Amino acid sequence: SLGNVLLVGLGAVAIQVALDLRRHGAGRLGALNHPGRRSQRIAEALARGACLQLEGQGQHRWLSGNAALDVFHQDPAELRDDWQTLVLCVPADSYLDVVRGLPWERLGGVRTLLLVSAFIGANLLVRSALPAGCQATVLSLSSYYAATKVIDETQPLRALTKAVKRRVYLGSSRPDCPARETWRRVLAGSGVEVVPLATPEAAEGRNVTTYVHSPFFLGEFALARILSEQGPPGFMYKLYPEGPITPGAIGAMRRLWCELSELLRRMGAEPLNLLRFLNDDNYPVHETMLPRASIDGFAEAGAERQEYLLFVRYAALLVDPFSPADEQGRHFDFSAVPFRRVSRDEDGLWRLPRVPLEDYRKLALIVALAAHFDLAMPQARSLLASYENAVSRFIDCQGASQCHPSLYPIDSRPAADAIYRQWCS
Amino acid sequence: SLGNVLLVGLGAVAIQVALDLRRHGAGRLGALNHPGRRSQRIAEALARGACLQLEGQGQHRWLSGNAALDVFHQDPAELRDDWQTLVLCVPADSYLDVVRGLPWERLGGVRTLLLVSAFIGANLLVRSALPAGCQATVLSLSSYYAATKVIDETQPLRALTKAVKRRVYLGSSRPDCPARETWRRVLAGSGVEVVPLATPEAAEGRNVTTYVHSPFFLGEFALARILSEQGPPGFMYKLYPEGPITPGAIGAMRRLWCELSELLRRMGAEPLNLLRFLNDDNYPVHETMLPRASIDGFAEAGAERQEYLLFVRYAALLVDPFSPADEQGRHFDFSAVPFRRVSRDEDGLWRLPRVPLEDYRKLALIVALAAHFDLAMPQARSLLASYENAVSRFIDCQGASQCHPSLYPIDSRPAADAIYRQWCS
Ligand SMILES: NC(=O)c1ccc[n+]([C@@H]2O[C@H](COP(=O)([O-])OP(=O)(O)OC[C@H]3O[C@@H](n4cnc5c(N)ncnc54)[C@H](OP(=O)(O)O)[C@@H]3O)[C@@H](O)[C@H]2O)c1
Ligand SMILES: NC(=O)c1ccc[n+]([C@@H]2O[C@H](COP(=O)([O-])OP(=O)(O)OC[C@H]3O[C@@H](n4cnc5c(N)ncnc54)[C@H](OP(=O)(O)O)[C@@H]3O)[C@@H](O)[C@H]2O)c1
Ligand SMILES: N[C@@H](CCN[C@@H](Cc1cnc[nH]1)C(=O)O)C(=O)O
Repeated sequence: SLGNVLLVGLGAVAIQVALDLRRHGAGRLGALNHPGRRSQRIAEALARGACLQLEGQGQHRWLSGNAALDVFHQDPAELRDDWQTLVLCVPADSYLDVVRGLPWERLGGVRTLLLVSAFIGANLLVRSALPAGCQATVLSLSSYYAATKVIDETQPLRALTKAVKRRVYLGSSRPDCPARETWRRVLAGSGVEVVPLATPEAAEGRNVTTYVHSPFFLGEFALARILSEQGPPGFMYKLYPEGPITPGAIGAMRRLWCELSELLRRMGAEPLNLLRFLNDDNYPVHETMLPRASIDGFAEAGAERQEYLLFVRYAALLVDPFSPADEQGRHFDFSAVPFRRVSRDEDGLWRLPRVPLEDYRKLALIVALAAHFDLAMPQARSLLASYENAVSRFIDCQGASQCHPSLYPIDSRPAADAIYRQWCS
Repeated sequence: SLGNVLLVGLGAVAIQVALDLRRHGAGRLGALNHPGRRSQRIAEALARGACLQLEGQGQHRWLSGNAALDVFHQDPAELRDDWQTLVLCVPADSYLDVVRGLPWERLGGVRTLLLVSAFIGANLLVRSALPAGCQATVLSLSSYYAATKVIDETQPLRALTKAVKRRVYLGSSRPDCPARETWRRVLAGSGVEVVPLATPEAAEGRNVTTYVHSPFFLGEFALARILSEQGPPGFMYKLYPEGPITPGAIGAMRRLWCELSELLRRMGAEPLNLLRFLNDDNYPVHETMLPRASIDGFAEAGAERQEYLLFVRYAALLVDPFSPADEQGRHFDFSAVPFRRVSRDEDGLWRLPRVPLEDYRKLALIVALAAHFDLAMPQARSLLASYENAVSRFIDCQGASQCHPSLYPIDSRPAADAIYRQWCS
C-alpha cells in the first residue's frame, strides 16, 4: 500500500498531507525536518503531547481534523530502514539538496518518493540524484492541491487551509504506475480530483505557479515591492498601481506559456490550455466574463484575444464573484494578498521571501534545461534578467555583507545537464 | 457682446453659468423657470432677498460668488423683448418644448441661443422651431462643463460645484461665428478649456455620456439594479458582478461608437477617437496600463484590440490611480458610485432617475435621426430594446396607474424628421 510514510519537511503542506494520509490509513507516519528553530519548536510541541492540527477556513471547515505523528526526526542519523513512502513537503527549489542529504544507505526499503509541488524536470533531477540501483518510483504532483499556512509559528503544528484546488495532475517515473491510484484516493479525501497522466513531465507542465508567478512576480513592479522596506507592500493580484498586473504582464504570461508549451512538446508531453487550466482547475469566473466557448477555444484564438481573455480573467477575480455580496453589493476582496518582503534573518542578513526566490530558481532551471532542446525561451530569460537586475541593485544599495548568499546568482547548468542526461538514458 | 442674458431653467447649471457670465461681464440677468414647486420656492426666496449663490468645493473654492437676479419669469408669454442672449440650462429633452413655448415673434432682439448640453441634432432641432427669418445664432456646447448641484431645495438658488471638466467643445449654426469666441472666454473663467469646432454636430458628437451611458446603463444588469426596490443598488462603473461592465458591454460600447461615428460623418462632422477622448478629456490612466501610442492609434487598431483597450481603461479606473495611496497601498475607490434607482414622486408615481431616462431618450432620437441617413444602427437599437423590455416589465408588475407617464413608450420620429428637414434646407 503506502506502508510506513516519512514526510520530509514538516511545514504547512506536510500537515495537510498528514491529515489526508491518516484518513486513508498509512501505518506509521514519521517526519524529518532539518535542524533549526522550527524543528526545535516541533520537538517541544510533540514532547508536550501535541498533534498535527488542520483548520479549514470558511466553506472548507469540513476538512478540519487532527492527526498524530509517530516519530519526528530533526537528525537524519536516527533514521532506519522503516519507510516505504517518502513525501517531499520541502520547497521545490530544495528538492535536490534534500534528496542528496537523505541517508539512502539506510532507506533501501523506500519504494515511492512523492514530489508534492513539482516543476518541469523535477522528476528527472531527483532521479539523477538517487543512488545507483535505487528502485524507488518518483512521483510528480503538478502543484500542491491547496492553500495552507501555519497560523502562528509558536504553534508549529497547527495549519489553516483557506482554499482547495478543483483538480491536480500526477505522473510517475514508472509507466502505468499503481501508486498514482493510491494518491488519487488519498487526495480525494479532501475534495481534490487527481488526474493521472502518462509522464511526470506532463504533470509537471501543469504546475500553476510556473505560469502565474513567473510573469507577475519576476517583473519590475513586484520586485520593487518585495525589495522595499518602507511603504506599503502592495497587493499580489491587483492591477497597477496597487499590484503588478498590467497588459504587459499579461503579454509576458501568454508568451511564456507558449515557450513552456514548446518545451513540453519537445519532452513528449501535451501542453495545456492556460485559460481553461486557470479557470477550471484553479478558480472560475462567470460565463458573462469568460464564455465557455472562449475558454475551450483559447489555444486557437490568436494572441490579442488570448491576452484580452487572460486580462479579463484576472480583472474578474479582483473580487471573488461567487462570494456572498455585502449589504452594499460588494464581494470579498480576493485580490488583496499583500506581498511578503525582504527581511533580516537571525544573522542580520537580508533574505528573500519564497515568492519570488523559489519562482526564480525554478524558472532559471527550466531555462537552462530548455537550451539542451535548442530552445532559447527569450520571454523566460527576460523575466530572469528583470529579477537579476533588481536583486543586484538591492545588493548594491544594501551592501553585500548584509545579504544572504541565496541572493547571489546561482548556476543552473549542472542540474540541467544532469536532468538532460537522465532524460536520454 | 452678451447683452442682457436670459437663463432658461434656473437650476444648478444656470447658477454656475450666471456666475461665469458676471465674471466676464454681462448686462441684466433674467431667468425663466416653468411653474412648479421649485419656481414657488425661488419666488419666495427672491422676495426674501436671495441672490444666486455659487460655492466652489475645495480646489474650486475660488469659483464661489454671488450674483443678483434682475428678473424672474415663469410664463414665457410674459417675456419682454429685452434679451440679447438666451442660455438653455433645462434638461436637453425639453429643448424642443422650451423653444416651441417661447413667443419668438416678439423676441426679435435675441441674437444668441446657447444649448448647454446638446445632443446630436439638437442645434438643428432648435432651429427647426424658430420662425422663418429669425436671425438668432444657435450655439451647441458638447456638454455641461462642471458637476454642480443645488445643495438644499430649501435654499433653492444656492449651488455647489464640486468639479470642473478639462475640456468641452462649442460649435455654432453660423459659420465662423463671432459669439463662439465670447462664450469660449466666459467658460474659460471656470477653468475649462473650450475648443471651438466648425459645426454644431462636431461638438454634439463629443458628449461622453452618449458613448458611455448607452452601453453600460441601458443593458440588462444596470436596469435590474435601477428598477430594483430592495437589495443593494450596485455600482455604475465596477465589473460584473458588482457593476455592469463586462466584455459584452465593452463590445456594445465599441460597436455603438462605430455607429455614431458613421452618423457624424454622414452629417458632416469628424468623429472622435473614443479611447483618446475618454483618457484625455475625462480621466487618464498611466502609460503602463494604456500606452500613449495605443491611445493615439486606437481608431486604427482593429476591433479586438479596441475592445481590450477599452476594458483595460475601465478596469484601470476601478480605483483612481492618481489618487494618493493609503497606508495599505490602496487607492481611492473611484468606481463605487451607486446606481440611483426608481422612486415615487410627490404624487406617489414611480419615476426613473435621469440616468438612464435621459440617456434612453437621447439615443432614441439619434436612432430615429440615423434612419434618414440610411443607417440601421443595430447596436443602438439592441440597447433601446433592452431598456424598453425592462421598463415594460416593471410597469406590468407595478401597474400603469402607479407609474409616471415618462416611463411609457415614446416616439422620437417627429423630432427626427424635423432635424433632417432642417439639415437638408
Ligand atoms: N503552502 C502552500 O499553500 C503552497 C502553495 C503552493 C505551493 N507550495 C509549495 O510547497 C512548498 C512548501 O510550502 P510550505 O508552506 O509547507 O512551506 P513551509 O511551511 O515553509 O515548510 C517547509 C518545511 O520544509 C523545511 N525546509 C524549508 N527549507 C528547507 C531546505 N532548504 N531544506 C530542507 N528543509 C527545508 C522547513 O523547515 P525550516 O523552516 O526550518 O526550514 C519546513 O518544515 C512551497 O515551497 C511550494 O513549493 C505551497
Ligand atoms: N448639474 C450638473 O452637474 C450636470 C452635469 C451634467 C449634465 N447636466 C445636464 O444639464 C441639465 C440641467 O441640469 P441641472 O442640474 O441644472 O438640472 P436641474 O437642477 O434640474 O435644473 C433644471 C431647471 O430647469 C427647470 N426646468 C425644467 N424644465 C423646464 C422647462 N421646460 N422650462 C423651464 N424650466 C424648466 C427646472 O424646474 P423644475 O424642477 O421645476 O422642473 C429646474 O429649475 C440636466 O438635464 C443635466 O443632464 C447637468
Ligand atoms: N496562489 C496560486 C497561484 C494562482 N493564483 C490564482 C489567483 C489568485 C489567488 N489568490 C488570489 N488570486 C491564479 O492565478 O489563478 C499558487 O501559488 O499556487
